[PDB]
Amino acid sequence: TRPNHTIYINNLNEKIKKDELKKSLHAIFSRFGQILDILVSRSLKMRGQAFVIFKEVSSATNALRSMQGFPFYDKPMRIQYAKTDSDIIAKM
RNA sequence: GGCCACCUGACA
RNA sequence: GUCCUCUCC
RNA sequence: GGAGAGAGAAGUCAACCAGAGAAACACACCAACCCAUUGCACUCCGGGUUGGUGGUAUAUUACCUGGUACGGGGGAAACUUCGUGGUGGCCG
Ligand SMILES: [Ca+2]
Ligand SMILES: [Ca+2]
Ligand SMILES: [Ca+2]
Ligand SMILES: [Ca+2]
Ligand SMILES: [Ca+2]
Ligand SMILES: [Ca+2]
Ligand SMILES: [Ca+2]
Ligand SMILES: [Ca+2]
Ligand SMILES: [Ca+2]
Ligand SMILES: [Ca+2]
Ligand SMILES: [Ca+2]
Ligand SMILES: [Ca+2]
Ligand SMILES: [Ca+2]
Repeated sequence: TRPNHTIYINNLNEKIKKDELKKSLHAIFSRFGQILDILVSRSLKMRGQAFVIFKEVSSATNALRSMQGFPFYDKPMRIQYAKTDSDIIAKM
């Protein structure tokens, strides 16, 4: 897929509560660059997933390459660039 | 007088 | 206290 | 969204009005398990089981206290006590 500011992440342990997953995710990714926001929803269609929006595309790349299959809550993280831009980035 | 169904009516 | 419709704001 | 109206589900109730007045059911939210989901979103939001919490339900049907229209006693009388849906069927 085409590199993007946001990285789509799935195959995350579904049992983890929303705020906690969101905090861990931030910690693990901060090192790659500033993070404008992190979307996480536990709804039927969105659970097990999360988009992490980076201020700089380059950051999304390193993070993607660096954390592919990383052990997170006992499940290897699957990461890809987001198909389209997230509002925040588009409306900018 | 109970008990089940239904009927009508009250409540909503 | 749900749900449907109608009117009005 | 909010304010009325109508009809109405579930559920409680039974002449009737008034005062007190729960429960039941419906709906909402929370938690814990279980089932399902590998899902690319940016308007929240899958199902199920237990338990819990909530509402101008601050409601009203039981119950209670007053009387009311009929019926039962007693009393000359004043009055004082008792009983109050329709149909079929089943349990003495
Ligand atoms: Ca920060
Ligand atoms: Ca309304
Ligand atoms: Ca009914
Ligand atoms: Ca019933
Ligand atoms: Ca009252
Ligand atoms: Ca009450
Ligand atoms: Ca499974
Ligand atoms: Ca599939
Ligand atoms: Ca959109
Ligand atoms: Ca949603
Ligand atoms: Ca939520
Ligand atoms: Ca319940
Ligand atoms: Ca209740």
